[PDB]
Amino acid sequence: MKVGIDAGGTLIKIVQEQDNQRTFKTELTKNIDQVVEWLNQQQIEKLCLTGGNAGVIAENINIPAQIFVEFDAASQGLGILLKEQGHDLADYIFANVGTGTSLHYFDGQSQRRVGGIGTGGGMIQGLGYLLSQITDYKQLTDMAQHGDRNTIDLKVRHIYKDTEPPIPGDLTAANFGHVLHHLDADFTPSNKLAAVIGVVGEVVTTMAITVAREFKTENIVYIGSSFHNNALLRKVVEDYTVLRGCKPYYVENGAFSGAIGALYLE
Amino acid sequence: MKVGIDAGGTLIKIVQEQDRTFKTELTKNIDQVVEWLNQQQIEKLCLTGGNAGVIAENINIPAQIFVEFDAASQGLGILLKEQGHDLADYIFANVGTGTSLHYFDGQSQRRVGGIGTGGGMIQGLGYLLSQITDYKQLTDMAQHGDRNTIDLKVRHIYKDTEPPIPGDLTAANFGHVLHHLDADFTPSNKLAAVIGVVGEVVTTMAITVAREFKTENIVYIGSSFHNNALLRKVVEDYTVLRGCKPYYVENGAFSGAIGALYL
Ligand SMILES: Nc1ncnc2c1ncn2[C@@H]1O[C@H](COP(=O)(O)OP(=O)(O)O)[C@@H](O)[C@H]1O
Ligand SMILES: Nc1ncnc2c1ncn2[C@@H]1O[C@H](COP(=O)(O)OP(=O)(O)O)[C@@H](O)[C@H]1O
Ligand SMILES: COCCCCCNC(=O)CCNC(=O)[C@H](O)C(C)(C)C
Ligand SMILES: COCCCCCNC(=O)CCNC(=O)[C@H](O)C(C)(C)C
Repeated sequence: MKVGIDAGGTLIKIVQEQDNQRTFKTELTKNIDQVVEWLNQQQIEKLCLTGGNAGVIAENINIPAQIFVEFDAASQGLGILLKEQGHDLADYIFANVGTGTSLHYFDGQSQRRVGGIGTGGGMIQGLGYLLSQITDYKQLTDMAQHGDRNTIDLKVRHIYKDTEPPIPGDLTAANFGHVLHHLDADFTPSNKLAAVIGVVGEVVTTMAITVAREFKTENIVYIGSSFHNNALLRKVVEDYTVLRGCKPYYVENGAFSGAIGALYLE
Repeated sequence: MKVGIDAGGTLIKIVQEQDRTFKTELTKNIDQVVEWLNQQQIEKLCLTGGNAGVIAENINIPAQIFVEFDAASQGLGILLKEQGHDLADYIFANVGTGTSLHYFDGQSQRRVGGIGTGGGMIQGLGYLLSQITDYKQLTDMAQHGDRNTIDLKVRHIYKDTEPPIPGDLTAANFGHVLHHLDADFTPSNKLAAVIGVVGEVVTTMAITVAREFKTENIVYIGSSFHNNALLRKVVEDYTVLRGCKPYYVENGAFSGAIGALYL
């Protein structure tokens, strides 16, 4: 058994490999203690680590472990999964949408971090909590799928009324920009949660299409756990990427890219 | 008397020249602006922005209408020169109800992006997190707010481990909320975090296109800065951290109204 772990701020991603049979496992970072305990019981041929909490794991385990930088690990695991799933992309931006978001340009051989932003999954949970008092992730994200953004968000055509706008009128002009025109409306947790995701989705995508243009690629690969159980977040990201003339790609087990990469390095 | 008006989604910016007067009125009160205009003797009336059409239809005199991007660019160059800046090139980030970003190459401008994180989000999300609707009050309240229990930093995730980017960077806006559920989230802290996120998104976008178009100059404008020192500081600090020069402009929010006049 060989093992790769991407110990992030919110989720611990574990890949076990055994005779080319692969296991994909998630555990909360909150429960890192139980991950360490599990590890100490196992017969492990090779253990590779990455992410911010790799150190916490490495210190509390009884066996050696190689530790890799998460940007390189994610890039390598993602290329392994892109190949396996029939994509041969000469180059691409990838947007690792986790607790926060890191953006990368892969030129065909290697990656470079070209930006990042703190709009990501951690904001969906945290701001989500402030607007709804829901702490359970599944519940939070389910509820948001049932949401309407029209009373909350302001569109380019809302500002330009009956004039020809100088950019497409369906574009979001101001996230939460309509709230003050609907104070005679009672803002439901679904609507509000849909608008949190709405803004997170549009910020990530905008950043991604911008660096796609800068590094002269049309391919944008979206990964990270922020997409699990959140179809609304995919749709927002997908629709807008397309609107901007770029190809969006999701990846089966994209959130484990870092755990896989750690396995297939050095 | 000549008049330029930038009728935005939230604020109507009026410049009167009689030779300069700078006046603001709420877009909600556009009716009173139209009434004021119909009483006046105006040699030339130039209009720009989204609500220009609403004004133009309800007035009882002619009016040239310009596209806001070209107007803002022209007015801003006038103000830059007047205030002693000779910038060969620059990004400008018009931070209004929403945010539009531009690259000025020394002779003309081009829109290189935009985002819906801006002043409208400060007000709107601000309202949702505090039930304050008054802008002055909302922004005053945010000013000494503390973000540390709300935002998550690179070093919080890389707890005792060398991070691969600077550890003081915000990693996740609102990303700490779930680690402080025992804590009272006060309206100031929460409002400081709204502005925090809006400031960091605008700046990130602006420094990114600054790099792309190989300029180190970033000029920030729009009314979103008025009575919000915290929003300037967040934007300013991070721009500097990224190796770019931030610039604010006296009456930068009127750039569009001025530009309409001189086109
Ligand atoms: N089971 C879950 N519990 C909490 N968050 C989840 C879960 N599944 C998906 N998420 C979302 O994914 C995010 C974590 O993404 P991930 O890419 O694993 O980031 P990190 O590597 O920083 O832990 C969370 O902030 C949340 O939005
Ligand atoms: N007196 C005010 N009333 C309402 N909003 C204000 C005021 N002063 C500043 N603001 C802020 O300015 C933003 C509008 O910026 P502005 O550049 O005037 O854009 P627009 O052209 O879309 O009206 C508002 O969204 C709000 O954040
Ligand atoms: C003081 O903060 C200035 C604003 C910084 C905002 C930009 N922040 C970032 O680029 C970090 C975003 N987050 C990430 O990249 C990821 O969550 C990691 C795990 C930190 C890599
Ligand atoms: C359907 O949603 C599209 C995703 C949001 C895309 C980006 N939004 C924008 O570029 C609009 C930002 N707003 C602005 O530039 C200004 O407020 C104007 C006045 C509308 C020009």
